[PDB]
Amino acid sequence: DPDQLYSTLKSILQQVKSHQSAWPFMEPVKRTEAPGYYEVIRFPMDLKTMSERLKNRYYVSKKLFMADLQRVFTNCKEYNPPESEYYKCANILEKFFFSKIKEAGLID
Ligand SMILES: CC(=O)Nc1ccc2c(C)cc(=O)n(C)c2c1
Repeated sequence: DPDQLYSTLKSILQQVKSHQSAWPFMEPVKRTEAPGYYEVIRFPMDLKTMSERLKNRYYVSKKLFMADLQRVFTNCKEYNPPESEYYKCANILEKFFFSKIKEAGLID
């Protein structure tokens, strides 16, 4: 039951991470890549941090997992213009994310 949730979330997270549009979101944004990012974005989130959180048994609920992954997308859209490649990646990966949640039957 806890380990079923873990398995499902691990599968979903791995699939999201393998996706071609995930490349902007794999690790914390580097100051070198985005100087002043960390003055703007108060709650940074990325897929590596999520992987660690998962391994650390933080995601005891679907809600917690969804909030972290959604934050990845909302940070991107707050920071970047709509026609930037980063914003485009976010919406493509978000579509994929939601298909994977639905496919899994993942529910509260
Ligand atoms: C690996 C990589 O190029 N990551 C980057 C670099 C720059 C940005 C910038 C500039 C914005 C942003 O939202 N993300 C997610 C980035 C990710």
